Amino acid sequence: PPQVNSILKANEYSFKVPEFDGKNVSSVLGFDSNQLPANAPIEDRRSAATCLQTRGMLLGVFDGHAGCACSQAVSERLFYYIAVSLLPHETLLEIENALLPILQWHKHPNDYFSKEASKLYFNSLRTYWQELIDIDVKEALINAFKRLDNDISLEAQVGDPNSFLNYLVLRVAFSGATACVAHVDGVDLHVANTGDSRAMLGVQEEDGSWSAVTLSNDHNAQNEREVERLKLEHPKNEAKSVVKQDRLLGLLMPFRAFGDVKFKWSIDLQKRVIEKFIPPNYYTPPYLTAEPEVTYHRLRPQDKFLVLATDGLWETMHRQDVVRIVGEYLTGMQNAATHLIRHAVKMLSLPEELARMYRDDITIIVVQFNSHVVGAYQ
Ligand SMILES: [Mn+2]
Ligand SMILES: [Mn+2]
Repeated sequence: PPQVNSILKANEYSFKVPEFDGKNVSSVLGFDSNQLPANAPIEDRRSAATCLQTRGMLLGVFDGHAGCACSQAVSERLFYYIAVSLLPHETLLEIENALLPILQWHKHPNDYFSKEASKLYFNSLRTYWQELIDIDVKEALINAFKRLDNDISLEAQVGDPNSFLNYLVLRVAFSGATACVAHVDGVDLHVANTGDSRAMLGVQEEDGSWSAVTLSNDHNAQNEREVERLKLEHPKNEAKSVVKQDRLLGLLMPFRAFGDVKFKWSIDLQKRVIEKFIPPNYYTPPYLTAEPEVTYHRLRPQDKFLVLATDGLWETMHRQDVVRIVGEYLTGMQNAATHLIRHAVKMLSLPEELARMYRDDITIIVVQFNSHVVGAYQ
């Protein structure tokens, strides 16, 4: 390069699930992830963690808008809500007393946790697990998303003594974030999706060709069921106004998300909290949820990898090109997501604050499955 590899690869991570007793024993071999920014501070986020008290692995991509406070928040909190929602009763009790390790994060050095907000965050989680004390995975993911998005709403209202923290809850509730998350326990894949990010299964066909299977539907204006669902959630007189110019109330591209309290709160609460300023065409809120659509897939020996990615990838390529490219990469004919980012974008359309003229933030996780272990459950 004149230095192109240095950039593509600046953020590229990749994790191997450790061998036990000399053998690859998991249905997951490992994953690769990378990000390429188009925005100042990048607005996408990526996360990956292993449940320590329950078996599964969590992976996630989050596409922030109107700042990165909310993608940052959910990129670090959501997995704890999901994890704690999977804990059996007896285990919850343990923790309330004590302390037991919950998640092992697989993060690149550029990913980070919020130092200053840690106490507050633990407190809401704790509050949450206390109430759970007083197990369907699908129904866990759902309540976890909802509960996170709701706590985000409460924390914005409650504010904080610390002027900086008080500011943070607000910046978090007023910016928004998509969320597309995989949970894998053995042969059981669940994909919880909220927004226009996307999980895609790469299937190798018996002739060795590559096929793409969708595990999520983009929650936007192309999505019929979604436009139908928005209308049904409001009086008939709104059917014309709910979605316009392909946007939620003429504004938001993604039709589901965290934060974005502007599209959820009553006008009077937006006013009282105003201590941003503008509401939409806005009669019967809330208009927007963080509640995810959840898909289950039982893994097969054909099922070779899962690509989770924000729309910066997807707007660029056909689903089939993504799965083919990764398909060929993994199979001989480095990091799969660096590769996809390279095709997505010899050619130096990169430099400067004119990038988001030509591209979005791109964040990609490629999980690779262990066909022998998966096939061993067949
Ligand atoms: Mn974004
Ligand atoms: Mn995007």
